[PDB]
Amino acid sequence: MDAEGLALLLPPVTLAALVDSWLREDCPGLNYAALVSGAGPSQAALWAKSPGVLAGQPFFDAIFTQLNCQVSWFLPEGSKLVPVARVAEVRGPAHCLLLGERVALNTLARCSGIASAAAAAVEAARGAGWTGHVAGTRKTTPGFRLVEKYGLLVGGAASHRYDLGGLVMVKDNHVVAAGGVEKAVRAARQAADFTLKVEVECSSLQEAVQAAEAGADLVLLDNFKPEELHPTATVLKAQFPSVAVEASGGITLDNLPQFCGPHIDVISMGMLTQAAPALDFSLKLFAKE
Amino acid sequence: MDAEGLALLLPPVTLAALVDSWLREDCPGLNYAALVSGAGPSQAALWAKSPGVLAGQPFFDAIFTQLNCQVSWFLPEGSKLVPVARVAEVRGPAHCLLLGERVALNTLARCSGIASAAAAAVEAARGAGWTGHVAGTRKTTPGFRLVEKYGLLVGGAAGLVMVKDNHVVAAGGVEKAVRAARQAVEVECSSLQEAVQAAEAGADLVLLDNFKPEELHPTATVLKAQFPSVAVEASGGITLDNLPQFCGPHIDVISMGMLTQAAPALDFSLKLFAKE
Amino acid sequence: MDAEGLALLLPPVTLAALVDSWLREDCPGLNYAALVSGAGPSQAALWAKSPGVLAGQPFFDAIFTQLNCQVSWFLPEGSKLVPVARVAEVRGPAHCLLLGERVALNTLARCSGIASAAAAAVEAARGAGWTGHVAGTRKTTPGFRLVEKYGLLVGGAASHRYDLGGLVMVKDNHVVAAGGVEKAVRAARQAADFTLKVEVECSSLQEAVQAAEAGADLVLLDNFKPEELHPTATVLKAQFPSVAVEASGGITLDNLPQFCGPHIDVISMGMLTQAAPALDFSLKLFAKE
Amino acid sequence: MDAEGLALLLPPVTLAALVDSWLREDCPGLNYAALVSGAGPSQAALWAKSPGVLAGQPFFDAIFTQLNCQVSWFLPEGSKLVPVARVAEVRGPAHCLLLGERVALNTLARCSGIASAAAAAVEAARGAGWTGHVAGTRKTTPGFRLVEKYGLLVGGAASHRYDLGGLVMVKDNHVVAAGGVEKAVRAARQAADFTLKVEVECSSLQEAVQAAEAGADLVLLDNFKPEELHPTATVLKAQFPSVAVEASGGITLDNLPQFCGPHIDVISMGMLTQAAPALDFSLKLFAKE
Amino acid sequence: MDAEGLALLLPPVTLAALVDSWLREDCPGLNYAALVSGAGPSQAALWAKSPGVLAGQPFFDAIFTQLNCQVSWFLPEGSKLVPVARVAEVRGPAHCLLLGERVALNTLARCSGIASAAAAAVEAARGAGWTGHVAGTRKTTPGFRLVEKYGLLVGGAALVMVKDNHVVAAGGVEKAVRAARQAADFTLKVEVECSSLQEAVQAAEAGADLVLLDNFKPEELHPTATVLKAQFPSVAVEASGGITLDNLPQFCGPHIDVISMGMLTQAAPALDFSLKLFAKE
Amino acid sequence: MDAEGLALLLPPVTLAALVDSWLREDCPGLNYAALVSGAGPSQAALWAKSPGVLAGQPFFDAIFTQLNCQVSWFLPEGSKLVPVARVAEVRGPAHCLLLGERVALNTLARCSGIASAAAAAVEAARGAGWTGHVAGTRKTTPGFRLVEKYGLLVGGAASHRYDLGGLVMVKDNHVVAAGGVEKAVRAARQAADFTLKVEVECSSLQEAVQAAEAGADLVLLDNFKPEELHPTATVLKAQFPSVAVEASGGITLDNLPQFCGPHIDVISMGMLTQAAPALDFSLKLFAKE
Repeated sequence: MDAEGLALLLPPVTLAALVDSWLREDCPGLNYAALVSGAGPSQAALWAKSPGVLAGQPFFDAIFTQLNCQVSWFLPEGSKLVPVARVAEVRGPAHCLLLGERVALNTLARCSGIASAAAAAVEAARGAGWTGHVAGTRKTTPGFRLVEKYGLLVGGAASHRYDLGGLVMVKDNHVVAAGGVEKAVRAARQAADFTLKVEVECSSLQEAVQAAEAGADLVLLDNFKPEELHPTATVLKAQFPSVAVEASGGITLDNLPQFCGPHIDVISMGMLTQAAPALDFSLKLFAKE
Repeated sequence: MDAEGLALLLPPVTLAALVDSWLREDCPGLNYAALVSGAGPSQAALWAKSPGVLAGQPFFDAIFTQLNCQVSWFLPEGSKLVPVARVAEVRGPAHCLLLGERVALNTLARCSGIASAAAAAVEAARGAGWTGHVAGTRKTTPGFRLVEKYGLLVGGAAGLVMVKDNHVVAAGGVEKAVRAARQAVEVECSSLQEAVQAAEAGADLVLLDNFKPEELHPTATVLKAQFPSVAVEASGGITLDNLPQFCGPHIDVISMGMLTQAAPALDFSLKLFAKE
Repeated sequence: MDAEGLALLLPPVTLAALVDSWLREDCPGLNYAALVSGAGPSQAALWAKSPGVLAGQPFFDAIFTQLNCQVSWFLPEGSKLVPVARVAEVRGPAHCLLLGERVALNTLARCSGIASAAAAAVEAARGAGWTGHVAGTRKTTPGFRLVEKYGLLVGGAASHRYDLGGLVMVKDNHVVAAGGVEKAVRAARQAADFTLKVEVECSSLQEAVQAAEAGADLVLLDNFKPEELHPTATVLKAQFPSVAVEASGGITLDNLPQFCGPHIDVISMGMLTQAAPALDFSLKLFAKE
Repeated sequence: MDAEGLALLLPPVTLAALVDSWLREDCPGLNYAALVSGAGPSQAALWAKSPGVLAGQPFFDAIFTQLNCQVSWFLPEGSKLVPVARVAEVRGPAHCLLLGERVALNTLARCSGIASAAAAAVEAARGAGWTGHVAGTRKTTPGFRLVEKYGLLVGGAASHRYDLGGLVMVKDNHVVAAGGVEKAVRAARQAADFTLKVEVECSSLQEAVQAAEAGADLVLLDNFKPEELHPTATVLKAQFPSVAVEASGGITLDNLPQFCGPHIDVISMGMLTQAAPALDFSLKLFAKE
Repeated sequence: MDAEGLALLLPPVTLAALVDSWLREDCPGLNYAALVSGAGPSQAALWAKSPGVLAGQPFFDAIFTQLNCQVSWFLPEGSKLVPVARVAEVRGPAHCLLLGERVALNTLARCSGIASAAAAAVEAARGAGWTGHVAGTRKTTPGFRLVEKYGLLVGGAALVMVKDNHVVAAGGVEKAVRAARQAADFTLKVEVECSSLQEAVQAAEAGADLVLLDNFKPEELHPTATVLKAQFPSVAVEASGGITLDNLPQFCGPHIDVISMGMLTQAAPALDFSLKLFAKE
Repeated sequence: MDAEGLALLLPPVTLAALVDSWLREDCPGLNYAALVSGAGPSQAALWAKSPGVLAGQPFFDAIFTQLNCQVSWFLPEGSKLVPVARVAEVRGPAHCLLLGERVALNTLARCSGIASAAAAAVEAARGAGWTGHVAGTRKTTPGFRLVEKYGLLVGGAASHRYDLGGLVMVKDNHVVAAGGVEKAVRAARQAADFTLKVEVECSSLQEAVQAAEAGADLVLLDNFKPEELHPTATVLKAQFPSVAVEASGGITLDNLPQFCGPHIDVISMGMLTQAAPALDFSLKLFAKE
């Protein structure tokens, strides 16, 4: 919960190995920019030039540690950013400093952007007194999910149980191939041999209702209109009481009030990751000394 | 250059290693959802719900190929997409189709989204009467460059070693630095004197960063009059809105950051439609 | 649950990568024995010389497929093996068959041995009238996790709330790090508001009660003797019906009925993976000219 | 032979990549446990709750060194383990200690179980006055051979010719493929212009003699009963005194004295790796911060 | 051209990953040789027993650093070696020292044998008055590109290339280069292999920066390029194929700008090095 | 022996991984060259422009089999090549065929040059009435070791003595680390309970006689002039043991006959892999129907 203790969430080995691949991706051969740089001791200042939330310090750190550079932060992880802010200093050999600059900035930029979009969107949820949770989707970038998931958590959103946990989602496609929703749900509880929580993706009011009577614990109301969403939700908590309702599909920071309803527990926003602009950063080398 | 023959731009072996990496990332553990759906033959339709350019077919196929699934495309690669269009059909064992579903869609969503974004950058520069080429930057998602650069290519967007303004500060002076790269270029700048100096001891290109449109053409003018051999690039704060203001009589390339940093993904989905 | 339908659980790409690394581990140099054997087409019989459950056909297949060989099974995945049974036939070039013999047999032997031990434990507990569930532990051979999980499943063992990823496991060591159970459970609940499955591992009746009071959804009773376990479960279910009681530590196939009890939900057995002797299989050719 | 220089056998870079992959397998995603425990400096005690031999210090060390943790040993590698013995201390940040607990414990359990089984068998053949040597087999767990070979050696089992120097192993499948042992052994020697060591697996006294008259250097007497094993080895040693006699198949620690004999050189026991119970070890924190 | 800052060309993380697979390749199983030697602190001397250019220091250092050993270099990267020269000292446990020997000596041998041959050819072409660059090719050992590309660089050697087979597969020397600029967008340069002047003027017409004239004989090669550098001035012309240390003067000419030789990587003897333990603890 | 069936020695999964890494190294980024050629069914012919021995078909095939192309060979593996020779043709999509050109040619060139140099050295030493064997060494290119060791075998040099000869090598760096050849040879023997051959590497006549007195089976005479080698070798007969003599050190084709002597049993030439010029091959497209 506390934004700063969350650095402890990232597993050191797979994070080291994930930063290793990125470094390899970007310089596959001889680095001629080093020959201009020299290997003289140097320093750079990291300027944040965008409003938002700051997230991604552990990835930033690990990248420069791999190049045996050191980094000193003046804002914590989760600080509000007010443009043109000194956030950090980086020290090490010039050529290693400039090797790690792209990857590092690029990583911080998008991580912060997704924390920033997430923060905005939870401030919109409390704005309309809504007392459910804002969540992300699995609509992440192949190869980059550790970073994006961390951003959502920093900016206050939540990883869906999809990998924050494990709930056996049934998508319509599951429903289609299983032969209807009832079949797919006992096949969903066939496997897990305990009080499981099963969730169904539902595109229409009829689908939602069959799913609940089939005994699902969450109903996902996908790509509904606010007009038809709340009537659908109200019935399904007159159906069963423990059935949570989740809303995804076409939800944006502006029109999110329209989805915050008396009768929705969760809102998943695909744009937290698919549409979030990257925060603007730059690493300007200050002195050589 | 064919709207649809650039799928050949990808080396097959590196593609399968990239795909394989993505798939093991997604489902390390056992796949219980496979039991829900079973292994019966199946088909799904790829639907495009956004406007834009289509991009990333080769990654899409390599995913499903690695899973023993075949793919029929109904549009060329790089064709335009007007919403709720049927883009393709994917066939194979139900559980293998669902296994590839999100890596494929998330991949195709971001590739198209960048290509879409490039296309708008070149169409506004084409329409605002300007010669040259619109390029991307290196502001890419780590571990995802191959996808993102292919996406620029398909969208119509645009050597030696580049020298940003930190190699200059590190090597001491622009005059000493240009040398330093040539001893074995796009020098960066924040002033006019620095852009004139940039071409010395033999330099070949320039890149102006975070300049107002009004302040750049008097810089730009004096370079065809310095040594006409060097091109001039504009960079920084170029967006879809403010694109014509940065096009100039003496601006050869315009590389923007927001075609990859601020380019929303396109809405796709994949529905199964008949199952036996 | 349907035993041939269990093959569907192995993710194909990581199954292929796993098989590939085994073969590389086993023959990285020059294969001189191929000179003795030639490449002529051949056929071999798989013989089961041990009693138990057959488990591991998907690994066996994959191994021989990367060697361009073909397997026909006579028993389905999950069968009871009655010693000296002709279980399968393997067709391909002589040298490719012998190249896969060792990794294939060692894989099949170790998986089946785990399924044989699990099936015997599921039925020992069945036989005593216990409606709880036998599960396996996380005490697995590093690198062989996927095979060993699959073996448990073919034999009837269960899968835990973990792996599914919807459970924070606070062990004794976490308690001590956190200052005690009450603080430990609260930090665990604050990992994220919404995935409230906290299991607390406990070594005394008092420790279980505090965990139950602090809001623990499961209680792992560790290394209790049967005459300590049963009273402890009985009072916990008397005062905390919604908490689930899982017992582990010290359980064998011999004493397992002693550990069944009407208030034990899950018995997880380390021996299933840590002392499950491997079954005996062999693979012989029967024509080559 | 002396068990503490045995650690010198492990190649550092291969060992590190092995430990690196095991860790990645065990925690590929976010580590919510860490927030419960924090990152304060801690100390855990390694307890040995089972009788046997203690093998695996190099793997246990490498696991924790990659998590920037330290180990102090109180017992040398190889030393006998008397139940409930305090065998090591591990110092580090709390969450890093618990990140390594499971893999380190599971690795040490297996390696020690195998060394324990080897040592019990080595000693049973020494009390019985046998001049021969007990060995393991290639019947290891895939991807884990490095630990299991090491376990065998610390327990006192011997190396084969596939370990030191070369060997062509003509298994009974190779006899059938070449069509005859004379044809199989002479194909084997064709693998080099220099003197080879060729071992033929034999299932009967007939095949043993045919193997020896064929120029076999070693003879693996697979699965004889002791009534046939001793006349066979007595014949071989008399009339082919240069031939080495190895026995394997169906050997147990109980019947091992029946397979000893003055003309058996080596006894490869498969159970040493497929029916060797892991030792029970635990890692308990004993203060934090 | 820098002299000893060329160590900085090599990207550190790619380097340790590469050295890593070299060590896992050489030592898959158990290390029985360590029981002979032990782990006592010790010290070894690197000997150069061959004349030539010394190249490969970053690889040598990387290999032994991975084994927790230390290296002291007595000669800078790029020196000429005259034999029996004492070039370095390596420090660390006895078993870790010998663990790195075979992959350390092999890498150095190849790297410095290829720098040697680059120097020998750079000199020979210099002795013929020729003022253009001597480059290597891509006929490298597979998996070893980085080490060989660095070797040539230490030795003094040096866009999209349309080989003869892209002329055939496109269907004309002419259409290949314009389908080459097609999606290249002015971003990359175009070089084209040719076996006659017909072909050469075609590719220069169509705006190809460089012409490579493959397997011409020196009579034929020199009037070719004179004629060619005239019609289109800015087209740099390269000759290659069948070029050796000895016949290199016959391939140097007023109008050749680059000479690629495949001997420089496919026929570059390794240098003789050795690593002997001394004055032990 | 039979060079045609030594393809059997190559393990298929290791071959495939090796070939993948080379393909990865050769095409790191986009292949714009592929746009010029296209993906139409075409074919090329493989031209041996150089004389020698043909070796390396399995790596050639494997490369093009990874790329979805097929190879028909007109000469068997191991055949003396006469230049102006058409050796094979290859069919596939154009861009794929040209994607495999470079790596296939470089590999076949280097393998065949190593084999050609080995065949030369074997024939030359037969021509001098010498009956020892020519062998290669482990001076092999890292990452390429398999191809070089194979080529050696194809051309008739032993590359596998330390894989198959029951042989263990005691370098003179061991002798020094162990302090005297007396204990180097004793430690080398300690590791095995079976008799093994020990080869000691000597730089002088003193070192040689001490190694034979120590019990060495082979003595490697390293870097002797021919002038000092053969007196040294004749003298060791003083031992008269089945003590073999091996010569090594700068033995090239141009000086090999001077090292052939009646008291030299093995000659190992590092230049067969360090200084073996590569054969000239080209792969030219002809028709595109």
